[PDB]
Amino acid sequence: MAQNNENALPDITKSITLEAPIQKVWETVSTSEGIAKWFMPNDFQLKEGQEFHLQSPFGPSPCKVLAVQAPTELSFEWDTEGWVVTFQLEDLGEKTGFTLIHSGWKEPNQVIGKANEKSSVVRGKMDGGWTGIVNERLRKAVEELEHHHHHH
Repeated sequence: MAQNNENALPDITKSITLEAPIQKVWETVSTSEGIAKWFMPNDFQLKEGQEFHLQSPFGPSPCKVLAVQAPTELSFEWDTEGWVVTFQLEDLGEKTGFTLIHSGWKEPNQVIGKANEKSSVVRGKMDGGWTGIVNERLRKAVEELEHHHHHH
């Protein structure tokens, strides 16, 4: 499959300024499924070298955090793909400067591992939709403006 690292998704960085305090991003990135909401259906918990799955019985190896640091650094690898997806946060009692990293090691020109198909396309997913999600929604989850644009 993949013994050596050929490509995977090339180190993907997405940058946005979250006009928020570190604490709301805290709620939004290295945290419970609130971060998962923009990322992908999960109950991420800021854990290190753990295994976590959307159920009490984890079953096999689900997801595992490489390293986690209170809205400063988040690194964890998601489910089936070998992506060491990392979140980089700037603490300002001021607003929060967000640098997002989606990276992973030991995959070919094929993706991280059922991430989509091509390692290139998956980085492309982040290359458009990830500013939508992180640049627009990470600022949204930490702040947004409207949630139900008409009625609820």
